[PDB]
Amino acid sequence: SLSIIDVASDQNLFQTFIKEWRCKKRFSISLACEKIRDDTLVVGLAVCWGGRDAYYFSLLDPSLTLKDRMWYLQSCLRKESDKECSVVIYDFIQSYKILLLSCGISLEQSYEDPKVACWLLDPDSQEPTLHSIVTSFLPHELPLLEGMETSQGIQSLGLNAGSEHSGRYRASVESILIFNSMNQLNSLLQKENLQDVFRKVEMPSQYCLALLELNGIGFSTAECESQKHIMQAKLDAIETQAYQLAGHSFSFTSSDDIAEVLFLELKLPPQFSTSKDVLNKLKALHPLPGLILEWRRITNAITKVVFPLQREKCLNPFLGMERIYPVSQSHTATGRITFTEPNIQNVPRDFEIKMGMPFSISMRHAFVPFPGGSILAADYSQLELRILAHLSHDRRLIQVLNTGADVFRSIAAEWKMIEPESVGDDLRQQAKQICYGIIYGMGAKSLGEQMGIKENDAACYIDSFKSRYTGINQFMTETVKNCKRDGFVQTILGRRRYLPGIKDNNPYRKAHAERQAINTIVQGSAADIVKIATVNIQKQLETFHSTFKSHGHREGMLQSDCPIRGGFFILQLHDELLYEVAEEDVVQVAQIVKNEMESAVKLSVKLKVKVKIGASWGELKDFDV
DNA sequence: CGTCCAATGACAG
DNA sequence: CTGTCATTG
Ligand SMILES: Nc1nc2c(ncn2[C@H]2CC[C@@H](COP(=O)(O)OP(=O)(O)OP(=O)(O)O)O2)c(=O)[nH]1
Ligand SMILES: [Mg+2]
Repeated sequence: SLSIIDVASDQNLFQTFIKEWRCKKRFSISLACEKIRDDTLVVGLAVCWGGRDAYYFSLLDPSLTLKDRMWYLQSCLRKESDKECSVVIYDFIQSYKILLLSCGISLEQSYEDPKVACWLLDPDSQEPTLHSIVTSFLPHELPLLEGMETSQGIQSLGLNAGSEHSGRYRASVESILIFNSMNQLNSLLQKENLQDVFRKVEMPSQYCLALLELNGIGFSTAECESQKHIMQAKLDAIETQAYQLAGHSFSFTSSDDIAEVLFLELKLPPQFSTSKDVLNKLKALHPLPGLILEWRRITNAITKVVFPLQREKCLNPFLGMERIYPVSQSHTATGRITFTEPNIQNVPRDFEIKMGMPFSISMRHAFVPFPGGSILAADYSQLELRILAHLSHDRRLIQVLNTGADVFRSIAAEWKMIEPESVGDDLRQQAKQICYGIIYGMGAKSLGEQMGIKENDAACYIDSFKSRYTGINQFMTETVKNCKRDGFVQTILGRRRYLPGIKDNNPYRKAHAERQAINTIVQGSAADIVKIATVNIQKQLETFHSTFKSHGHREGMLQSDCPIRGGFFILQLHDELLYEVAEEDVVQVAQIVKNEMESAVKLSVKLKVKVKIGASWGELKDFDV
């Protein structure tokens, strides 16, 4: 019927509690909540190391100690030294968010997060939940959980549906279930060789993501509003520039309204459709195909970018700047990582604009460091190419990549017209899109589409690039056959993605899976290099400088009862690693970042890392030896 | 019938 | 509760 334990009886009950507790290696933790949402109100933690029994930690109801219990908890939760044990919570970064921000406890020990492992098994799996995992892993214990009906986040986060069950209850059941289940998961991960990949690689990534997510990133409303008004200027100015030819009662937002002037005064339609075709006209025709380009681009640049940023911004009083907080995600098929409260990965790229008298705007420039600080960005120079260069062992690609200069500029130079340089960015970007497309086996006609040429001609260009590099095609067909013989591919770490569709009869599913093996292997392995580089960087930064960890630990300082120095994790652009650092340590931080990124793992070529540095989100790059 | 890859979101019935 | 289109990587 029932087994749970409130731990308070005078002293001795709690005393033998901590006395057993201190001794144990593997153990489980979960917390719970009530109301008032940041929040400092947390009912209490709960701990279970196994069995039907479960232990609760409050914040019937007796009394001796008050702050004492909290000291005991702190002492218990970290790694005195030389003593190495692991700890599990359903999700991680937000529970750690709570422990650090709400109660001011910085948990530091070895970590295991069951949902991340769940993902490590099946990257294609959708967002595991407590019921999902206790269903799939710990069968015999499950029915109890159905008394609640909440599965999304932890049992604290499930406070509403649990509200009738809420209390020590949710935290305890979550604790014990998570423990037995994670013993099952760890068992399955060791049943493969993923465990090394799990505990010694990706959990640290979850951690680094967490202290990032506590850091946030800095923002400037003055710049945001300045460029806002600039975009308004181009908005209305392009409105009148547009309706200078005719205009008839127009507004751009309605495509049926566009159909008037579009289908009337031009008449070239090869509901009807919108995008691809008008890009096709963007190449050749001057009379306002591209007016729709600049307009629609401005529109996406404002309604889907300026607004959520300028909305969910918060301020860090500890700084005196306002900052915005993304969310750690993972759970990609490749193993790459994303962020959503907003997603600032996709933040728009700088582009030129006309009113000589031109102008240019950067939506992203609105991102600023703290007043004393500066922004350090570490870019990998064509990394995925270096990985593929490594596995195919095509010596030619190696030698081409060990030499030329932003080879995309060279491709554009010989392509749309011959210019040595003065290649515009969205041209370089289109060419990049195109080329990276070719490598993964873009279909001949679509390639002919983005380049603007005829099918069979483009196909002859594809056959041409096969002819240029044979190691690529070798490795390609080889890995296809291997994914047939296995039914999965494997990223360098030994994490493997399961492709069901490779063995399928239907030719589209078979084709999509064909390219999919390729991209999952190369990009997946890329994201693994990036992860290792991150956790390495932060791991050195941790002990190498004694100040403290992240801006959240400040709020931890206030709730625990100053200068600004360090460098702090901000963002990842997937081949880029994004830091803000006080302008003291910038050189030290730079060498450390460069070093750890290149020291991630050694391979057939060196991975050159461009390190850009400077004020805000736009920058200059040089370092000398 | 749909043949670059991986992400995130508004939009529509 | 699905597939498009916009951007980035
Ligand atoms: N398949 C594909 N991959 C892309 C595309 N854009 C970016 N990527 C991948 C390849 C490398 C990684 C970073 O791309 P970048 O835009 O940085 O290109 P890069 O190779 O890094 O050069 P640079 O960073 O100097 O622009 O993301 C694209 O349009 N298609
Ligand atoms: Mg790059």
